[PDB]
Amino acid sequence: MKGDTKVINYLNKLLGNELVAINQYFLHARMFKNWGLKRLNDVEYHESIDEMKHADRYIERILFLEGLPNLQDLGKLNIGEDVEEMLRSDLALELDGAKNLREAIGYADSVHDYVSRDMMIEILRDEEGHIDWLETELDLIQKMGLQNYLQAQIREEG
Amino acid sequence: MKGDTKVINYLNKLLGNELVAINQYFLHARMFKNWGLKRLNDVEYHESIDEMKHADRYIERILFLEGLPNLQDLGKLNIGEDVEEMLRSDLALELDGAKNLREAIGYADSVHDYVSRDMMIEILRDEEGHIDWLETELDLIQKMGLQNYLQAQIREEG
Amino acid sequence: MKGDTKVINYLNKLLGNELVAINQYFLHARMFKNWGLKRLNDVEYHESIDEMKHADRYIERILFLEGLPNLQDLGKLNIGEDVEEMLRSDLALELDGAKNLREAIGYADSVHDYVSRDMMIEILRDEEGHIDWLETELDLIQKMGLQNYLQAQIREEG
Amino acid sequence: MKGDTKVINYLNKLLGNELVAINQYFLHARMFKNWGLKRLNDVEYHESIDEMKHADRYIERILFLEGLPNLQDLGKLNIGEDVEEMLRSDLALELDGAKNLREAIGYADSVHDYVSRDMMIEILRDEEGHIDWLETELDLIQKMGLQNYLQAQIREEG
Amino acid sequence: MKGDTKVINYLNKLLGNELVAINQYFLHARMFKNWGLKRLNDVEYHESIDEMKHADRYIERILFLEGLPNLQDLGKLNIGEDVEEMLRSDLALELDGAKNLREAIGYADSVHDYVSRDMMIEILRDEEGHIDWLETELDLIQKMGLQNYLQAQIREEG
Amino acid sequence: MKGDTKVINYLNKLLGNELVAINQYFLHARMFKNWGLKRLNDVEYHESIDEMKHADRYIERILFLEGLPNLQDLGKLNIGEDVEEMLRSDLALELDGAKNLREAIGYADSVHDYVSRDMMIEILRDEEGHIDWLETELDLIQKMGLQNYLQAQIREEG
Amino acid sequence: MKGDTKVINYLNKLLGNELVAINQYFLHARMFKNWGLKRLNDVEYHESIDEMKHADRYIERILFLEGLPNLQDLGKLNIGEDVEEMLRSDLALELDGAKNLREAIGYADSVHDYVSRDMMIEILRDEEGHIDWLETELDLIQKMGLQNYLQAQIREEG
Ligand code: HEM
Ligand code: HEM
Ligand code: HEM
Ligand SMILES: [Fe+2]
Ligand SMILES: [Fe+2]
Ligand SMILES: [Fe+2]
Ligand SMILES: [Fe+2]
Ligand SMILES: [Fe+2]
Ligand SMILES: [Fe+2]
Ligand SMILES: [Fe+2]
Ligand SMILES: [Zn+2]
Ligand SMILES: [Zn+2]
Ligand SMILES: [Zn+2]
Ligand SMILES: [Zn+2]
Ligand SMILES: [Zn+2]
Ligand SMILES: [Zn+2]
Ligand SMILES: [Zn+2]
Ligand SMILES: [Zn+2]
Ligand SMILES: [Zn+2]
Ligand SMILES: [Zn+2]
Ligand SMILES: [Zn+2]
Ligand SMILES: [Zn+2]
Ligand SMILES: [Zn+2]
Ligand SMILES: [Zn+2]
Repeated sequence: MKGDTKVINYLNKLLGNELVAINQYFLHARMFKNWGLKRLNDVEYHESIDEMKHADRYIERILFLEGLPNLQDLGKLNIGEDVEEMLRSDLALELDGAKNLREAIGYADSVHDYVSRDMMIEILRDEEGHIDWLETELDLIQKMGLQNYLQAQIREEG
Repeated sequence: MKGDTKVINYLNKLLGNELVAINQYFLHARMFKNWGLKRLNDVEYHESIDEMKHADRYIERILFLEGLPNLQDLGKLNIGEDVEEMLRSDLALELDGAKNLREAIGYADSVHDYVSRDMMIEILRDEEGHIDWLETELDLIQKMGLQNYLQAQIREEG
Repeated sequence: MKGDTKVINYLNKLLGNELVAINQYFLHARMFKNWGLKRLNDVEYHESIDEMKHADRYIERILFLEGLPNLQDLGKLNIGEDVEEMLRSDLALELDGAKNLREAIGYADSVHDYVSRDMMIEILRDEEGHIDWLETELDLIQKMGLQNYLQAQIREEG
Repeated sequence: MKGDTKVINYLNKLLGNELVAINQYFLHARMFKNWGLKRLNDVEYHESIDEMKHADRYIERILFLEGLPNLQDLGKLNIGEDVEEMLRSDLALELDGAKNLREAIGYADSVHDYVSRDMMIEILRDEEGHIDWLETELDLIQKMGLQNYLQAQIREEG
Repeated sequence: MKGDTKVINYLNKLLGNELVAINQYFLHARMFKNWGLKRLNDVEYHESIDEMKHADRYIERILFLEGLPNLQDLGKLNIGEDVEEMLRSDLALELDGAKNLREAIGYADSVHDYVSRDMMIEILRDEEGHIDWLETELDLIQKMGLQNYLQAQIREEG
Repeated sequence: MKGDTKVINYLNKLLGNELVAINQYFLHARMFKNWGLKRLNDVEYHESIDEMKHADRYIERILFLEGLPNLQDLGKLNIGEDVEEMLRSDLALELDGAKNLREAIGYADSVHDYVSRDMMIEILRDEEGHIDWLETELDLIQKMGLQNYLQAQIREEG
Repeated sequence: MKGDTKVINYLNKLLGNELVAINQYFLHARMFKNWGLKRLNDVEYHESIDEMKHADRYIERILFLEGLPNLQDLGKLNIGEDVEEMLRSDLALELDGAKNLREAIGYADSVHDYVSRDMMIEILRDEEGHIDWLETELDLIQKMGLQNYLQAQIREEG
């Protein structure tokens, strides 16, 4: 079913955000794993799978709407070298992606693509969950201090 | 444990090959799925997961060896517009990647990184399985003709 | 709870679309069944049940909003005499119904009937699934040819 | 128990036939497997195991009768390069072996080796089953055409 | 995937070794079985199945590499007439085959056929297990004497 | 089967490394256990069992190759008096042993003892896992501080 | 709890006996295993594990009593080249160790270390079980002769 061209472009831009997050979350996860921070590996890996699910939804939607998913262009990763820096980088990325989502959702409505909109609202709800987790962890670092925060990451949560 | 620098560079190059294959296999899978070619979606999606597992092994190995995994640079995807063209593109990509693997495996041996070598031989064995599947499908297209080949893809295999 | 009058009129128009689709899908299903095209019977019958579920939702919603569901007026069926013609007819009907849905969803929003809107977005998501299935089948007919396509319909899919 | 010398010679000749069939069926099976013709691999591999069971019976019988099983001499394989050619080659081989079996069974009777005869009649019954399968497949190739025949081989039968 | 020609020749030579061992182990097994030496039948039959598995791996590998498996040429069997002689003959054969394996493994490495090499190292590991079993049995014959050794073979081991 | 003499000498040297590690890991484990550091006892004890498994493989391999395993000579233990010192000592020992392994693996290849090589590559893979664990723990001590690190050891991990 | 210094020295001497027995029993076990003497491997390996358990008890006791377990010094192994010689060597070693145990048990009593004594009496009871097994086997060799004795070792006991 031929979709609106600018909806497809938005879907590809949002797909691009997901592709960056997939990689950045996955590297961050395995860095934490390497450092023995088991709990942070489990969550960040899970965040990565979440983004893969989001990318898959975009790809299938773009294809249904008869567009060409773009998996060739990869935006900038900002990896970071310590726990706080990497968590903040994930947060900045989530925030920019949520901004793009809000723009796309408004636009899909105005051209009556209510199912692309509905999909995107579900994804944004997931993103705000990701934002909440990052914000909470970053605040915990400050509240209990880094040494205590790191000790709390060495065992996986049941 | 500080690894050999050129082994790490090879691991990053091989990781780069996997990142291209992950995306190309995943798009191809969902294109087939869109077209109703259920069987080709299932296999290509599975090939994609295989490459993700390979990428994960590289990332963890690079990190152990104290290098920086590179997930920022993404080589060229060659998507293709019809079944044969997309299968051939996956094959060309596999063949180039197997070539790089052979070079890396020889080099790891000469610097005594026998566990990076061992990991890479396991991965190459998987790649040759991927090559075999692609070659077989492409030959089946020619042998039974495209119409019959397409009809054989519409139901998933048990 | 007294609903908006024009929302009720939209709900009745959309109900009318569903009543046409229920009958056209059901006849098409049993035509396919008669012809031994088991797989097409199963899917079209299922599409028919889907439309019945949609009609039921409209009826219950209209009644809640204190309107009179209209099951008396039945729009034009376009049955068709061969597989392709009947599938295209179902597609044209789905496309017109999706158009009406988009109009109604926009209008419900402007009068703040957010639950009629929410119901209608769910239904449209189902309709786009129906559209996708029809488009895919029609493309498969062209790609594998009619004889092969027909052979692929004689056994039901597990 | 000292057997008749010419019965032992017949048993060794029949053993020789089985050794050829074991190898030819096994190669043919893996050629089909390589080509993605899963169904033909399964049946030909099974035919190969059948011949191994036949060879085992001959070996044990020759030994009981106090002869020397001959596994050293291997007659001519005729492999063939395409499906029809390889199936016909298996058929020609089965037909020659059935001929030898008929001769041996007649002879065993005339020297009162009724248990060698009984074993050989069971084996011939199996061989005629193998002949029937080959003849049927070859006729199916002609009836549905090679392209359709090949498409029908790509999935294993439950 | 077109393999190296000399690797294919090595694979065919190694296949040839396996074909000899399959037959020699299988005859030896049924000779032992005839003699009531149940335990030696079970192990030698098992060794025979092992060699069949090895031959199958070679055949599939040669075919993947686009060569022609050679099951036509059968090297010399050395059957032997008593337990010690037959066990020694199996040992001499294993030793020659291990020698050929070592040569082939070195060569596959030098042309970067690391998966043929990997397969062959697995097979050699199995062969050294076969060598160990033969050497052990032969030493047991000398240590406990032949009469005691034979008595120990008449019941199968749980 | 008579092995290469220098391979046997390497196997005995590597066995010697394992015998040192068995004892040093086992004492370290029970020191941690005494101190109430349950988690460190469990892992170090497990590392000790791993080394015992490695020693067993060497012993069995040396014996197969017809050499004399040397369990008489025991190299220097470096026990250490506090957690960090003992973990570093285990690390230094692992690193020297990995060095010896790399040398032996290269040599086994050059004399075509591919199964001793294969065994040793498996063992080295295990050793690099041991190295990774030690490095990670030592870095955790510095990152969270010793007091927090010690508190994290008092309960065993599920 | 600060133990008596001479008790700790006795515990270390007894530990030293156990470390010799662990190694000698383990090598003897794998020599028997190599020779196909399955039953002797199972028992000697088990005796080895028993000594490991004894060593562990000493180590934990020494540490509790605030001494330094000595795993660095390893007394003389006497391996032996044939079954009888190796069994006698294990026996001589057990006998010397039982002698040391008797001395230590008497001394622990005189300084009121009744729990070290109690532990040591349990260990001595185990040692006398080991002595009994060795004496019995050695007498069986003489009674049934070596050839019969060896034949009786080739299958493991249920
Ligand atoms: C590029 C770096 C990536 C890495 C390292 C990676 C890694 C992984 C791993 C380890 C898994 C678990 C395998 C399993 O399902 O059992 C997984 C699952 C999955 N991946 Fe990826 N992936 C990557 C990118 C992608 C991309 C680009 C997509 C496309 C949208 C994708 C889609 C999926 C999906 C749909 C699953 C299955 C989710 C589930 O059911 O658990 N991944 N990935
Ligand atoms: C030529 C003399 C041979 C004899 C007498 C023989 C005999 C047997 C027998 C009795 C079996 C057990 C049947 C079963 O699987 O239940 C067997 C299994 C098998 N044979 Fe043969 N065989 C011979 C040669 C070969 C050859 C040349 C190949 C080709 C590589 C081969 C491949 C196999 C395989 C793959 C199995 C199944 C293994 C398993 O899963 O148990 N055999 N053979
Ligand atoms: C010298 C100091 C040693 C100590 C204190 C020690 C201690 C232990 C203990 C407590 C166990 C657990 C018992 C069980 O299996 O339930 C064990 C297991 C074992 N040990 Fe030792 N051991 C030592 C040396 C050795 C040596 C030199 C070897 C020879 C290679 C060895 C081989 C084994 C094996 C094969 C196991 C069984 C592993 C399993 O399946 O859990 N050990 N050891
Ligand atoms: Fe989630
Ligand atoms: Fe796979
Ligand atoms: Fe449905
Ligand atoms: Fe059969
Ligand atoms: Fe085996
Ligand atoms: Fe481990
Ligand atoms: Fe015991
Ligand atoms: Zn996302
Ligand atoms: Zn997110
Ligand atoms: Zn890969
Ligand atoms: Zn691949
Ligand atoms: Zn509907
Ligand atoms: Zn519909
Ligand atoms: Zn037969
Ligand atoms: Zn047959
Ligand atoms: Zn073999
Ligand atoms: Zn073998
Ligand atoms: Zn080790
Ligand atoms: Zn280690
Ligand atoms: Zn003891
Ligand atoms: Zn003892």
